Amino acid sequence: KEIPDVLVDPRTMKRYMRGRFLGKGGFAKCYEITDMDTKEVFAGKVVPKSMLLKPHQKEKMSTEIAIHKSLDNPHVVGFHGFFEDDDFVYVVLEICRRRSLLELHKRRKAVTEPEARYFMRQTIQGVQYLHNNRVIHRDLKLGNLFLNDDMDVKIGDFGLATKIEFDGERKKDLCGTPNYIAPEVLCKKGHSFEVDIWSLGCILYTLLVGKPPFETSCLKETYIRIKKNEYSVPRHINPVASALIRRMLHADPTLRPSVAELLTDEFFTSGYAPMRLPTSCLTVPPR
Ligand SMILES: Cc1cc(NC(=O)/N=c2/[nH]cc(CCNc3cc(Nc4nc[nH]n4)ncn3)s2)c(C(F)(F)F)o1
Repeated sequence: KEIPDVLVDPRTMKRYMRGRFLGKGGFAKCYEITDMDTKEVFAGKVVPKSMLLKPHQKEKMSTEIAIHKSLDNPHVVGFHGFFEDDDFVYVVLEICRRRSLLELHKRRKAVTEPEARYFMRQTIQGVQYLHNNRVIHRDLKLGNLFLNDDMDVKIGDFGLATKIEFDGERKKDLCGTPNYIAPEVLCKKGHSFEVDIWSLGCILYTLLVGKPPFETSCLKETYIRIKKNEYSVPRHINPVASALIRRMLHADPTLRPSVAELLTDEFFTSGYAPMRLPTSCLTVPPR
């Protein structure tokens, strides 16, 4: 099963040139694809049909596509259409040439406070859009906060995302394991929007501290920490930032801030918050 050099779609009839390998993940292998007619560049995911054999698996993908397709926001990875042949399912996405915030984190460790403000602010703006459109991401993590050439955060990977249709709805079934799971999801207690705030709490912690708040070698232990709400923000951290984190990681989902409330927090309003970040931030702190 060799992947074709040119990717044509039966519907829209646009010919995509497959270029440089961008990376892989699970069953999918991503490539830089160029539209041969306009020269517009996209990220094309090529997933073999032998990976989507179960109708159960094809259900998770078709739910994901529907949620992602409907999104249009400068802080969410674009979904520019999907198609297939007799071997592969092709997904055309917005290009993010600067890897994810995870790669930044592993190279940088604890980032400077102004950078956290920048990254979180853009991430929250994206999450607000999702929430306003009744979408819960459910799997927010550093590896899903993509960066483009302009160091702009783009939220992606909606494989665990769900839509709510009525007020006060509480989701119970989750098909898959998130990275920073909220306590209510572990205890099958029923969950809504506030699980995304929890994840963001972990994200901010991780950026500022340099290590995840519930990081352990053992997985079983990690879940205990989450359930018991066992974590400590080092005393070194700004009181204002540590205050925000503690609220964002409240055991009670209803005592966590809402998305709208995050932007107006003292953490974003008091200290220095840059509007742009250089690509140097991938490797070294900004001078
Ligand atoms: C198997 C699968 C996954 C999936 N979803 C999905 O890819 N979602 C995304 N959200 C954001 C993404 C950012 C892609 N953009 C990039 C990626 C990149 N490199 C890279 N990405 C993974 N590996 N290497 N380099 C540059 N830009 S991909 C679906 C669908 F759409 F069918 F439901 O199926």
